[PDB]
Amino acid sequence: AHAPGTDQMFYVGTMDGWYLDTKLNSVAIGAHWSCFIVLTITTFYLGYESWTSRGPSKRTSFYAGYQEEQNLALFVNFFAMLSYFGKIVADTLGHNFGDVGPFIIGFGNYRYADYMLTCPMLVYDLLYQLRAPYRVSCSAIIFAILMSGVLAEFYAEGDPRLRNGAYAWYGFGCFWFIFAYSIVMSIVAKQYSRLAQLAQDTGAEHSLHVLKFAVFTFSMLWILFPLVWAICPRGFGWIDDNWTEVAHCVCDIVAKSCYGFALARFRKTYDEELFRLLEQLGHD
Amino acid sequence: AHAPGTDQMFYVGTMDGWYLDTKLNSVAIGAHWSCFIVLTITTFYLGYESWTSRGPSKRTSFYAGYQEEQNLALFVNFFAMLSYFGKIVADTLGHNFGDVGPFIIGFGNYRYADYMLTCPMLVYDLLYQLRAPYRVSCSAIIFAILMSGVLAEFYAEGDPRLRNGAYAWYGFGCFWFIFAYSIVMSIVAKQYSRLAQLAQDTGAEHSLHVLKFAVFTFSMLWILFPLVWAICPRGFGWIDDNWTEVAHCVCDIVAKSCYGFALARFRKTYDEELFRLLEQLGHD
Amino acid sequence: AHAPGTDQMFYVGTMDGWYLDTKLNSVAIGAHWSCFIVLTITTFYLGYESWTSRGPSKRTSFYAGYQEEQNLALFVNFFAMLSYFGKIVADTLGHNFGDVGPFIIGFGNYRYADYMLTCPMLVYDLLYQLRAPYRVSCSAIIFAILMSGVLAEFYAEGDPRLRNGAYAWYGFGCFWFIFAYSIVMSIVAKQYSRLAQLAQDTGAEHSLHVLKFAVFTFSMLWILFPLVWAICPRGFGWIDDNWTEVAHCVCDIVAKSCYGFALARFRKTYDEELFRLLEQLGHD
Ligand SMILES: CCCCCCCC/C=C/CCCCCCCC(=O)OC[C@H](COP(=O)(O)OCCN)OC(=O)CCCCCCC/C=C/CCCCCCCC
Ligand SMILES: CCCCCCCC/C=C/CCCCCCCC(=O)OC[C@H](COP(=O)(O)OCCN)OC(=O)CCCCCCC/C=C/CCCCCCCC
Ligand SMILES: CCCCCCCC/C=C/CCCCCCCC(=O)OC[C@H](COP(=O)(O)OCCN)OC(=O)CCCCCCC/C=C/CCCCCCCC
Ligand SMILES: *C/C=C(C)/C=C/C=C(C)/C=C/C1=C(C)CCCC1(C)C
Ligand SMILES: *C/C=C(C)/C=C/C=C(C)/C=C/C1=C(C)CCCC1(C)C
Ligand SMILES: *C/C=C(C)/C=C/C=C(C)/C=C/C1=C(C)CCCC1(C)C
Repeated sequence: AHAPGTDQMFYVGTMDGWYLDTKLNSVAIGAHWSCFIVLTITTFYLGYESWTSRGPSKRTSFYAGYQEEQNLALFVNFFAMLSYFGKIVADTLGHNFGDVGPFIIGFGNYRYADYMLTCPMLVYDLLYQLRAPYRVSCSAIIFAILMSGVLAEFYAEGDPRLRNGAYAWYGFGCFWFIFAYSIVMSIVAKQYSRLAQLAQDTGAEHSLHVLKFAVFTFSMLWILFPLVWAICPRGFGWIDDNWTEVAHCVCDIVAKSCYGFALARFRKTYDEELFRLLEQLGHD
Repeated sequence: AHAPGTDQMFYVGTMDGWYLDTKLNSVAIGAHWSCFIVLTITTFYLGYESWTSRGPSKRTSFYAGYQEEQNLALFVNFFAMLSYFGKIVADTLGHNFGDVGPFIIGFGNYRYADYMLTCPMLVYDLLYQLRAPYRVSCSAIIFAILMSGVLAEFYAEGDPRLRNGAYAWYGFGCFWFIFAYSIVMSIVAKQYSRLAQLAQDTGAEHSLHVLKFAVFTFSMLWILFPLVWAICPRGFGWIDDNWTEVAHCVCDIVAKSCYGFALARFRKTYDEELFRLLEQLGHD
Repeated sequence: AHAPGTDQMFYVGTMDGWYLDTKLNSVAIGAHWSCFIVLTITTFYLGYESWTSRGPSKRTSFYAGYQEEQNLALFVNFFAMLSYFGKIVADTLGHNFGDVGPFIIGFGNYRYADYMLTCPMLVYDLLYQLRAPYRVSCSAIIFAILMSGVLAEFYAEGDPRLRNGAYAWYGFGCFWFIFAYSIVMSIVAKQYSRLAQLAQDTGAEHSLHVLKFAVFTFSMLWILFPLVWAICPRGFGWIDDNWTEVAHCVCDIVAKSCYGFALARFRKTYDEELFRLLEQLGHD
């Protein structure tokens, strides 16, 4: 695209950049391959869990087929796998894939466009395990934060005259992220405190450790993405574009595959009394 | 973009127009600033209402955290605020923002693309307060009407050879809007008649006035947008592009901030018997 | 759009191709007109059914207004009608409409972008009539399959250097479609077997034939779209672009209008005992 006063052309948001050669090296391609393999393995594992999912009473046959929120995490990983498959295809074809081509929500050709579909599901899935309030609200504010990140990505890669819009959108997203982070931390802490005080001398002591570790760790590790934005060339630039892909791949692996495996480990050890305590949680 | 037979270039739907200088004057920028400030204030007020929201019985602590439909209106305003923040950013950067750049649903860089996310929520939120039937259907038809408006906006700003497509899409949207308008008016009138005949000699006479005023006024004031389309340069052209932004800002302010404040005023005066009458409404 | 090493320009995903003259003949325009007329007639018929919809007991007045899943099929046809109206407009204006212009989900300017909104609703609506499990999962995997088809359409129409990406995306979609097809066939067969063994000596023998024919026929006829992709120029090329539009129009007519008419025929002959058997289906 052309801009007034400059002879340089900008390929962000155009199909002209879609036909350009790739700018990545072997490290980024290897990171994409590793992330795709991990996501595929986790997707198959969660699908096998969903197929052979007896309930907490181990009596219902297709428990996940009727209570489909249990499949929610699986959905995330599945879509994540899709968002990486195209990257692999681009890496095999050798054409440019970063912030170029059509804008589709749920596809990873833009930096935070793929996260729009999966992150609200991640937040709702995490808040459900404690029967926490304000679940759809957190999902909506996370969707807004990701949209702000996408607009910042658009502003950063275009005309240098409009570079300051990226900082404004980043500040907007960071303000609302700090708000949502504080709300989520408070709600999760309160719900876990009530669950711990409801399960005294019950026998669910072993099954509480996995749930606590999962919810606290994978709710605290959501601050890595703003830090990656800060240290990548969008911010200070302490790392280059090739190591930003590796950081993003590691972040997705930790945030999705490990979280799904932790939920799968928790689901095979809890039973009826912990389930009824969880039901009692979301009523007072 | 290039068109056959003409040397002129069209910037609608391209990133070339994103880098162009802004075409607005001080009046439109002031209108955008006023709308953004009003939406931000209303969003904070509704968020404070949602945090400190005791139920109709004034016993449940996080009532809005579990019955999250009460937060629905808040969501609208929040997203509306986002749709104006970018406008402010453009006004601060001085680049063109109208019908240019990427097409994202929920962002206001296109005329009716931001309304796609929030208007169905507005319609469902308004129909819920009377426990009215046909709620998702009205939301879907409003989404279709907004999509028709977006296509008309695409056709109007492009090649003059294709100008008549805007009129066709406007006629499609107006036909379905007249249908939906009649259906909504009939349903709301019937539901309010039943509510009025259910609350004889109950004491909810004062609390009924606010609900009646809110639902009737903010369901009747939805016809302003087609009239603005008719009088703007898309239609007869009695006003210019700079005064169309002011009209749109006033329309959003009235349709969203006043409606949210009216719901907040209604929610703090109704109590258990009006709530159980509302519950009885949506059963026969 | 420009590509390195070639002087040829590619109009896929650009507004430059939106202003080009149409490439269709009278056959494709007639097919579009016929499909639009059929979809409009079916939409009006289903809307009249929804308005005058007494329940299975023939006592509830606005049964479809409160149980709105019954309107789901109607929604599909309505949106399908929208996706064809624009085509008609293009055919009346004479400008190019295939894989050009803005990318909007739910609009038919791209080959499988309109199906994204309606196909998951079709799958959920079909699985609900048997109270089958795994309804949202099938809808999500169908959405992913349609996204893969859209990416294949993008790769096929662009630079010949990137032609092999279309085959990769087609293989991805076909793999997941075979998986989903097998799952849906197994679930539907099991649910219908249980329904048949629950209705012995009941009198619902006549009302079972319509439901069986509808579900089996319109779940089996979903394999036509991959075959059309195989035989069109995207694959072997046994037919041209003008006869691909006719095949797609016939496929939409059969998959949507006939299915909606079959559901309308089934709904006016079943009564309370079949409804309670259907309720008992989705519990064990
Ligand atoms: C502006 C964006 C804001 C986004 C806010 C929301 C973010 C995403 C929220 C995800 C919501 C959860 C999706 C899945 C819900 C599934 C609920 C469910 O199946 O529970 C079971 C429940 C009841 O059980 P029965 O079937 O009766 O079984 C009884 C016999 N044992 O089943 C149902 O009734 C299902 C009815 C449909 C529920 C609504 C599903 C809507 C899904 C929308 C898409 C979800 C992802 C959206 C992502 C948004 C990205 C922009
Ligand atoms: C093609 C587009 C058509 C659009 C049609 C729909 C337009 C938007 C409709 C908005 C639907 C309402 C969204 C919010 C629903 C929230 C429901 C809810 O929370 O009610 C509470 C309810 C039950 O209460 P419990 O949590 O058990 O508490 C018991 C202890 N007291 O909670 C739930 O079960 C929530 C389950 C998830 C509900 C589904 C939410 C899906 C939201 C989808 C996005 C909504 C906006 C979509 C905009 C569309 C723009 C294209
Ligand atoms: C990533 C994409 C994955 C897509 C996965 C989902 C695909 C689409 C699934 C469609 C879900 C069904 C949509 C319609 C649900 C309507 C449910 C309903 O109305 O049931 C009635 C039910 C209960 O009855 P009452 O009103 O109490 O009446 C009592 C007095 N008799 O009413 C409700 O509570 C409605 C609450 C809202 C339900 C949630 C609706 C959300 C709709 C989201 C959009 C649906 C299409 C999405 C298409 C996706 C394309 C990307
Ligand atoms: C699987 C992916 C996950 C959990 C992604 C989470 C992403 C975020 C929390 C992103 C946050 C952002 C901001 C707070 C500011 C603006 C830019 C973002 C998108 C990096
Ligand atoms: C907060 C915004 C609201 C309530 C917007 C409402 C908008 C409409 C009712 C728009 C209607 C249109 C038509 C009926 C015809 C075609 C164009 C539109 C988009 C102006
Ligand atoms: C009303 C429209 C319907 C029911 C459409 C159904 C479409 C499909 C089942 C499409 C499937 C595809 C594949 C399996 C592979 C890749 C390309 C598609 C989109 C043709």
